[PDB]
Amino acid sequence: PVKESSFVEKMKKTGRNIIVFYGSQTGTAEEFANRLSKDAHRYGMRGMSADPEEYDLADLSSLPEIDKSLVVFCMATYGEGDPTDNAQDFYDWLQETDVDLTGVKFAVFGLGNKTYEHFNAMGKYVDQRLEQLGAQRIFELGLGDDDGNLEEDFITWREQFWPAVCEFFGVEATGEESSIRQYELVVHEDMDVAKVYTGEMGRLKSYENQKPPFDAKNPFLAAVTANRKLNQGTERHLMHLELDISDSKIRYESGDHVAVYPANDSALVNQIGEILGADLDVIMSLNNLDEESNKKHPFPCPTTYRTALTYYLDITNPPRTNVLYELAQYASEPSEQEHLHKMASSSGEGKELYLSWVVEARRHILAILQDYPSLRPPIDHLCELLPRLQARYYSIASSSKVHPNSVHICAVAVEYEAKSGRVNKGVATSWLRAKEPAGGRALVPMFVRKSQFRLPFKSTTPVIMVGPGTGIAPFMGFIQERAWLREQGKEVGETLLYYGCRRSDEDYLYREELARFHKDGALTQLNVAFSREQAHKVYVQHLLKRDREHLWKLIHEGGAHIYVCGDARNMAKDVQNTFYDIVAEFGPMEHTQAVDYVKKLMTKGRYSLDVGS
Ligand SMILES: Cc1cc2nc3c(=O)[nH]c(=O)nc-3n(C[C@H](O)[C@H](O)[C@H](O)COP(=O)(O)OP(=O)(O)OC[C@H]3O[C@@H](n4cnc5c(N)ncnc54)[C@H](O)[C@@H]3O)c2cc1C
Ligand SMILES: NC(=O)c1ccc[n+]([C@@H]2O[C@H](COP(=O)([O-])OP(=O)(O)OC[C@H]3O[C@@H](n4cnc5c(N)ncnc54)[C@H](OP(=O)(O)O)[C@@H]3O)[C@@H](O)[C@H]2O)c1
Ligand SMILES: Cc1cc2nc3c(=O)[nH]c(=O)nc-3n(C[C@H](O)[C@H](O)[C@H](O)COP(=O)(O)O)c2cc1C
Repeated sequence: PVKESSFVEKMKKTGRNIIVFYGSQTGTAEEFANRLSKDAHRYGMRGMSADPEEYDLADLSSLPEIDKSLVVFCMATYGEGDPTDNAQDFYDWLQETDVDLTGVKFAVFGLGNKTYEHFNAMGKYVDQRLEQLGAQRIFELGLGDDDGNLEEDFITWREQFWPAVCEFFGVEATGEESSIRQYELVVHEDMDVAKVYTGEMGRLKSYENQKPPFDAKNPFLAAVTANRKLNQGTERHLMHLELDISDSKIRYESGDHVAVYPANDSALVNQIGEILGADLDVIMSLNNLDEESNKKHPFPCPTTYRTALTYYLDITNPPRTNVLYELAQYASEPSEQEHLHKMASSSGEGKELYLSWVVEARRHILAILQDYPSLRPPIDHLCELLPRLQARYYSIASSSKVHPNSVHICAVAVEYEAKSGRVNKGVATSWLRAKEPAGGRALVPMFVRKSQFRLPFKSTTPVIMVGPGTGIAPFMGFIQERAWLREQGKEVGETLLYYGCRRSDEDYLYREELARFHKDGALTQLNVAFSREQAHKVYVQHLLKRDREHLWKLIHEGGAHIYVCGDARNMAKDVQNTFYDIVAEFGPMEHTQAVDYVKKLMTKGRYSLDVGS
C-alpha cells in the first residue's frame, strides 16, 4: 500500500485549508466527509476528502503551516471496537507515535450503533487521542447512532459545527446555496465497445479475464453450483447456495465472511430511465471538475447509465437529505420543491416528513420520482448523487477442511410491504435467488473477508454455539469441521448447538444435515427451540437457562468457548444476560461480578459474537 505524498503539501498547492478523512467500509463515513468537504466552500474555505490509508497522518504536524487549517475525522467502528480497515494505519499510528501536534485544530464525528457495547470506539479514540498529542479541539465529538438515525445525528451536528468553525476563525457564511457540480458529463459516440465498462469493479475486463489474487477490488466470478430452498414452509424463503471457487487460490476458514457484488432489478432500472425520459443506453463518463483529485470518476468509466444504475449505484435505499436537497431544483411544482428542500432540516416538520415519508416508508428513488412527478432531474446529475452500491456479506456456511473448493451461503431472502405503498426487495438476496446452477453459467462476483470468529485451536475445547435462524450459518461450517477432525482421529471435546426457528416444518434449517451430525455424534447436543409451536415463545435462551448446571461446568471448568451469531438488538442481548445469570447463580456472585466475568471471557477470547440488525 504505497502512500500518497504529504497531504498537507497537496492542500497548499491546491489552495485547500480543511481536509476530511473518512474511515469506513460501506461508504457512509465517506459520504459525510464529501458533504463536509463540499460544505467548506460555502463558508469561504476550501476543503477535500481523503482516505487515510493513502496517506501518512504523521503530517498532521505540518498542517499548522496552513492558515485557518483544520482536520476533520469521520470515523466508524467495527468488530471489537476496531477501526475500519482503511483506518487501521491511522489507528496503529496514534497508538505508537509521540509526535507533537501543537497548533493543529480538529473535529471528529463518529458513526456507531447503540446495540454494540463499544459505541463509537474509534470516534471516541481519535478525538481523545489527538488531544493527548497536542492538537486543539475546535468542536465537540459527534456520536452518531445508526440504531436510531445516524443521518439526522449527522445533520444536527453538521449544522452546529460550521458556525463554531466560522466563529473560531472569523469567516462568513457567504450567501450559501446555488448548486455546484462535482463531475462533468461527457457523452461518447465512437467509443470502441471493447473499452466500455460493463459492471466490472476493478480493471477494465477483469470480470472476463480472471486473474488472482481476488479481492474486493478484483472479485472472483464464482459459479453457482447449488441453490436450494432450505425452508419447508412457505412463510419466507431461506436458501442454501454453493459457490465454486476452484482455481481462485482463495483461502478461508469457517467463521469468515464472503461478499458479493449484486445487480439491481432490471425492471427497477428500466423505470428510473423511462420515468426520466432518458436513453439509458448512452455511453458517457463523469470526470471530476477538479483535475487534481484522484477520484477521476464517480464510478468506473466510460460506461452506460443502465450499467451504472444496474451495478454501480444504490437505487433502492432511502435517499439521504443532501441528495434530496440537490434534487429540489428539478421539481417544477413548488409544493414539491419545498418538501425536497426541507428534507435536510435539523428540526421542524421538514425533519418529520423526511423521517416518516422517506425513511420510515422506505421510499427509494423511483418511488420518490413517482410521488413527486414534478421532479424530473437530468439523468447525468442523478448518477453523481446516488451513493455507490455495496457488496453484501455472508457468514460462510461451509468448512475449509471439507469444502476447500467451495463457499456455502445460508441466507433469508428479503421482501416486504413497505409503508411507501410498494414492495421492496433485497438487492443481493433477490439476485442470488435468481441464480440457476445452469454466457451460460450462473456466476456470482464474490470474494472472502477474514474474520475473528474461529473454532478453538485446541480440538478438545468445548464449543457452545447459539445461532437461531440464519445465525446457524457460520456454525454449519463449525460442525462440519469438528465432524472432520473426529474422522481424523483428533480428540474432540463437547460440541453443542443452540439453534432456533419458528416451527420444525417452516424454517428448521438443515433439519436433515443437523440430524446426521447429531446421530453420528458430531453434535454432543442439538437443543433446538421452536418459537411458535406453542402459545408461549421458546427462544434459545430458555434452553441455555435450562442447562445452566452443565454449561457452567464447561465454561468454568472445561474452558469452553461460547459462540453467538444472529440478531443483535435482542437475541444476543437476551442470551448475554442468561449467561450473566448462569455465572451469577453457579458462581456464585452478584450480577456485577458476573457481568464482568462474562465480559472477561469475551476479551479473553472465549466468547465470540457476530451479530447485526
Ligand atoms: C458480518 C455480516 C454477516 C452476515 N451474514 C448473513 C448471513 O449469514 N445470512 C443472511 O441472510 N444475511 C447475512 N447478513 C446480512 C446480509 O449482508 C444482507 O444484508 C441481507 O442478505 C440482505 O441484503 P439485500 O441486499 O438483499 O437487501 P437490501 O436491499 O440491502 O435491503 C436490506 C435492508 O432493508 C431494510 N429492511 C429489511 N426488512 C425490512 C422490513 N420488513 N421493513 C422495512 N425495512 C426492511 C433494512 O434497512 C435492511 O438493512 C450479514 C451482514 C454482515 C454485516
Ligand atoms: N450479523 C450476523 O452475522 C447475522 C447472522 C444471522 C442473522 N442476523 C440478523 O438477525 C435478524 C433476523 O435473522 P433471521 O431471519 O435469520 O432470524 P429469524 O428467522 O427472524 O428468527 C429466528 C428465531 O429467533 C427467534 N427470536 C425472535 N426474537 C428472539 C429473542 N429475543 N431471543 C431468541 N430468539 C428470538 C424467532 O422467533 P419468533 O420470530 O417467533 O419470535 C425464531 O425462532 C436480521 O435483522 C439479520 O440482520 C445477523
Ligand atoms: C459487522 C458490523 C460491525 C459493527 N461493529 C460496531 C461496533 O463495534 N461499534 C459501533 O459503535 N458500531 C458498530 N457497527 C455499526 C457501524 O459503525 C455503523 O453502521 C457505521 O454507520 C458504518 O459506517 P460505514 O458506512 O461508513 O462503513 C457495525 C456494523 C457492522 C455492519
